[PDB]
Amino acid sequence: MNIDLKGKVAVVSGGATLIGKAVVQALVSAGAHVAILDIDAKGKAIAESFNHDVMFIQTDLTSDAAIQQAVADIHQHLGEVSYLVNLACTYLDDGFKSSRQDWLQALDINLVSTVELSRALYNDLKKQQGSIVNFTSISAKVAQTGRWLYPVSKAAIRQLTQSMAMDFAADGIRVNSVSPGWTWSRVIAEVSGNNREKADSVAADYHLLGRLGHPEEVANVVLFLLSSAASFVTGADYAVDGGYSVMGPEGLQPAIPRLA
Amino acid sequence: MNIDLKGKVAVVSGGATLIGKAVVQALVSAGAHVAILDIDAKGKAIAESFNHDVMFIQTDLTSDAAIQQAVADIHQHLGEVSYLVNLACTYLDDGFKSSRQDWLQALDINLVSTVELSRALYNDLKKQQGSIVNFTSISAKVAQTGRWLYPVSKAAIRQLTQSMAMDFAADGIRVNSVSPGWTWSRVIAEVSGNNREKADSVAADYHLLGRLGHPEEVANVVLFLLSSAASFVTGADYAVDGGYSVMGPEGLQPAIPRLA
Amino acid sequence: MNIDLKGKVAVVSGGATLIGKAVVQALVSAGAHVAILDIDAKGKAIAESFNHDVMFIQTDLTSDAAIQQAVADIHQHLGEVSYLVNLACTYLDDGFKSSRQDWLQALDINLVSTVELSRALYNDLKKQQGSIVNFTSISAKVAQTGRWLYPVSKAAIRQLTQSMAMDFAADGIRVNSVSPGWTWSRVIAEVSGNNREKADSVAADYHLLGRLGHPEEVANVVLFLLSSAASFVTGADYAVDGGYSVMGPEGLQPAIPRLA
Amino acid sequence: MNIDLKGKVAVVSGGATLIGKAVVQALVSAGAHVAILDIDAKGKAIAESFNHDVMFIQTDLTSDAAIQQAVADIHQHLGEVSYLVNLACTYLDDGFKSSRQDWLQALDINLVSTVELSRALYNDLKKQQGSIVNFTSISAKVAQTGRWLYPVSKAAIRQLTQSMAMDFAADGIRVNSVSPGWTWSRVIAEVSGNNREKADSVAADYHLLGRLGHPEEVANVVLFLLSSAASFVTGADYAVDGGYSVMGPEGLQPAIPRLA
Repeated sequence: MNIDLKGKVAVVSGGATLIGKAVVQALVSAGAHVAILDIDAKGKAIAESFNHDVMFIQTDLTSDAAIQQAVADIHQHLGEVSYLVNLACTYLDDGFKSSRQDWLQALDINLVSTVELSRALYNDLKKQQGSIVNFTSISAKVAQTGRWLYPVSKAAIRQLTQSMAMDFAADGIRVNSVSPGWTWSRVIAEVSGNNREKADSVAADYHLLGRLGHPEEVANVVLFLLSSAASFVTGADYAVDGGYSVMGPEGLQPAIPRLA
Repeated sequence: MNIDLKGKVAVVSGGATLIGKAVVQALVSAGAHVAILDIDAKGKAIAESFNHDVMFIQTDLTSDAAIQQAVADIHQHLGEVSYLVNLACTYLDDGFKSSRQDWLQALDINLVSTVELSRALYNDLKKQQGSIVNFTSISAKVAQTGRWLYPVSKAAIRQLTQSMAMDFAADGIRVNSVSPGWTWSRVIAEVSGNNREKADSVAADYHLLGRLGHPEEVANVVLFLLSSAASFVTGADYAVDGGYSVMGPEGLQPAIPRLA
Repeated sequence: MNIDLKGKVAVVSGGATLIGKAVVQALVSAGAHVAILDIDAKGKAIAESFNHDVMFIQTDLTSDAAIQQAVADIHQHLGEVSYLVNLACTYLDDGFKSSRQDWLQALDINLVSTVELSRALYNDLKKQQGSIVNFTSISAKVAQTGRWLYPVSKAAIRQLTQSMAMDFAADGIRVNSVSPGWTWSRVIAEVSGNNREKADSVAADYHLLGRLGHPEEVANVVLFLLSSAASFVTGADYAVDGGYSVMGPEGLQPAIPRLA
Repeated sequence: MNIDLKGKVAVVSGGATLIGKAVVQALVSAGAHVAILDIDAKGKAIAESFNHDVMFIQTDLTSDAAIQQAVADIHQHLGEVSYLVNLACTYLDDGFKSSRQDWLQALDINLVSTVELSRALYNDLKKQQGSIVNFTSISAKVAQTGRWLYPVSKAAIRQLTQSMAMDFAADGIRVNSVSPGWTWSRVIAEVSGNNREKADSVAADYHLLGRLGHPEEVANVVLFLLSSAASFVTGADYAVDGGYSVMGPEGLQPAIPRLA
């Protein structure tokens, strides 16, 4: 995976997550400069890890003014943007117990802000004829007990990816989505006791490949779709879930024998 | 389609539309008492045609107080609710031009309000072990130039229908969705000059059956899902689109010959 | 579910199964005459159960001559056909171990014969402007360990339903598919020891409604799609799986807590 | 797209097509040795252009003996196989007019032969822990007037890809599918008069990116899935259709204004 994006500028919302950092590292390795937009303060340490190749701009993407200031800062230090990876999300989700206020807050963060960040960067993507990668999930294709806000948000991102692709094609902009499964996480690393081999064995029941996915494995699909190798890929959903989405409630274990 | 729902009470949000009116008539014909919830005043005339079996309650479903008051009125005049048909929607939609405020307004009406209305009626549906029918569209499965808010909202309804089905199954409540195509509407009647055969001639290009759908044809599918005949149907999306969703950009005309 | 199909003639392939008999009973109750085409000899006892309302014709649907003779017999005793329910299938399936010969045999029975039976009856369905119901499964939407031939066959039936719908619409024929989950079976009844409550509890892990589906519940969806109430439904897949297809490998039980 | 597959051996059925040729070049450029299997003699000229790195073996994949002989020749000249790209297909397709014999012939070539070729190479892929790429189409997700056999065959390939992924995962083999749209082909070049801009002008109505896809653009997606960058991708369908599959019968043009 030795893609060349020398001189290009990329924007990565929600870059403080393990997936985010892997996407940032993948872009830097390809020669691109990256601007990390996030509300989490740990993004600053990630940006400093790459020195002048990556910049961190703490941004509340629900604030239109914060987005305009972030794009102004990107223009001042880095330049015109070619790639946008919308990875920002909230895990505010209590299913039926979540309130109307929680719903609108989660939708604003997970969905509406993706439109505003794309709009603030549109003239850049139009001039650069760039590409956009949004993030769906296996939760956008299936129901999970007790989780409403994030699955519905991700199912909405999936449709937004298609409508953006259609209405952005005239300007030469490609828009796709990436659908990962269970990926090694900061939250999983803490609840597991930083025990990967046990967390992998728990995940084996839901992934044909028998483990959690690595952030790097997700980042590879993001870079491919951003690169010109995917020059005829737009509006598509690229699954990187180790086979999660090919299975149903029976999993990968036989079910008929239980009847006897 | 001679189902018996005598004595059962149904609630139909967005009942002032042609679809709503057909669903109301279908339920009344089946012996049910109906409460019409809508922000449009044309619902008042619809309820009066059925005398004491149908009630109209002008309701802004984005107002929690309005929902509580609407359920209180249903309790006083009709009683415990068995069926909820979530048909309320807004067509506030300017594609990419729609603002952040427009996004949240459309999501509040189309999606979040469905949750609050379901929550206010949940104890009724649980005691009656009723069924819920949400409304998706052909727009939830495909992209349409210049239309973002309504397609994305309906794509979100599809996932909400699945998560509602899962978390409501334990209480014996079935939740499904209906996906219609181009159906004869008030808006089509005005742009058409109340010319149905002319509007049918345009829609033939997008429906295998060569016309717009009738509101009654949609209501038939709604009534089936509400009835006990659909007793093993939950979490499903039932298409009533005259073949719209089996086609792609080529339509129903050959395309290869055009290359010669 | 009190549909009126008085005087109409229906054809039910594979009518010897429990689903088949329920579909036959549903049609008779609606006033239709039914011809059961099947290779199983137990269909004769089913036909005699309805006396002159149902006729049995032992037919090897892989034999073109057998199909022509069956349609000739239907014309002699019953008349012009209005409804065709393609329920015939084989469970010849050993996954990767199944041979090329097994593959072509299963595809011929499950898929190709559906085309020939439809072709032999086409002029009837064209004159009567009838409807066709094919049978998919939850296995057409998901992978099941050790089962290749039947899932692939059913996934192919799903596409065939769409292509038939498109190319049959000009003649006023509607074509749809029905996708059931685990339904109480002859095979399940024997391996379970005719113990339904235990078989239901095993199936609860894969169906939101917590049991196997009843053949009658599947038959209701078949009759609806055949009837004129579904007059704007063509090319659609109507799920009657109790919520099986909304779930993934996590089922309906929490999965995050296992990580701790 | 600078992947290193030095020393690895790949097999490409149906390698005489433009897609096949692009996939062969992509693999050779990545350092792999390639065996071209095809019934078309034009594959012989393709292999000779790469000298000793690419081999051509004229093979009727419906003949079990031909497959065993083809694997024997691969073993003698190149060695153990790591990658299998199932691209062989037939366009024998007359829609409803196709006969039972035509159906089984098309299914044998398009679908069943993929199983036999995979079975003959399985021990290689298991020892090498390789990956398999099957070919679906935009025709597997939508109906096209007058075309049954190829759309249904490809819809069956999609499910086979999922069941292969599940039952091959235990052995470390990844299986995915690629779904292209209208791609520049030999057949299009002949009806087009070898006029690409004219063929592009027709395809713009069905692809958001306004042209036919290049064979290389499809090959890029095939190469990614074969490579270790897709190490958490199994059982997925990767669309490379220029936005074809996000559209419905309305295409990318507004349709509501037509009603006025």
